[PDB]
Amino acid sequence: GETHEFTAEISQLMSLIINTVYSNKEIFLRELISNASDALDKIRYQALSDPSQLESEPELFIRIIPQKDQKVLEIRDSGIGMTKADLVNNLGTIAKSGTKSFMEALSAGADVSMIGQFGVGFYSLFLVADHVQVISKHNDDEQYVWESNAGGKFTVTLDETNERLGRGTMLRLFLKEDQLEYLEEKRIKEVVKKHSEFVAYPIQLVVTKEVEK
Ligand SMILES: CC1(C)CC(=O)c2c(C(F)(F)F)nn(-c3ccc(C(N)=O)c(N[C@H]4CC[C@H](O)CC4)c3)c2C1
Repeated sequence: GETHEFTAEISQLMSLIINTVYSNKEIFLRELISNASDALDKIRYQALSDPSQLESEPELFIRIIPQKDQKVLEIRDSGIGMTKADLVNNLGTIAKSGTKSFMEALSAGADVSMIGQFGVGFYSLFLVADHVQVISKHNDDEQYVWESNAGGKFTVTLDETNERLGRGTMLRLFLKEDQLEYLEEKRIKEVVKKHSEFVAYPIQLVVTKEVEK
């Protein structure tokens, strides 16, 4: 049940995004699907040389699950997944190398929407969410949960409370009260159709409806 501290660049970064009055917040969703697609690219690459890598979850998919009652939006994929080392280290130093670059770009006039070219698009989720849990399962490890309140610290804990993923990652975004449109099927459909034409993988949406009886 370990606590860790964000680097000063990432804490700076998270503070910008969570407090930004940036209007086009729907790009948060394009960015998380791009993280997902890359993770699926990666297991697909490995499974080419070692097809047993897919046995943990033979289906390759992205899945969006609005949880209206909890005001949480979940984003799941069957990509490579992340080990405990990956989560504790926030993927290491090379992955976040562009954080300062990106922040310098924003000072010069850049659109928050180019965050993904600096390799840190994950943190765009704080445009719409004030809290996040990241559940992940890598073939080389057990299942873990990373969690952040958008503060200086985050936690990583062995996963003994969530559905088994088999392989891959699920994000649960605790939506800011001004962003609940993104629990809506129509809104979610608008945004995926807009920004995700060239994602090679099926993008599934899970919508809960009452049976008129
Ligand atoms: C570790 C984090 C909790 C905090 C973090 O810092 C971070 C970042 C970073 F900013 F570093 F780029 N990116 N990022 C993230 C978030 C979802 C995923 C996915 N849905 O799989 C992901 N996939 C990578 C995993 C590694 C493989 O090489 C390729 C596929 C990465 C995270 C999640």
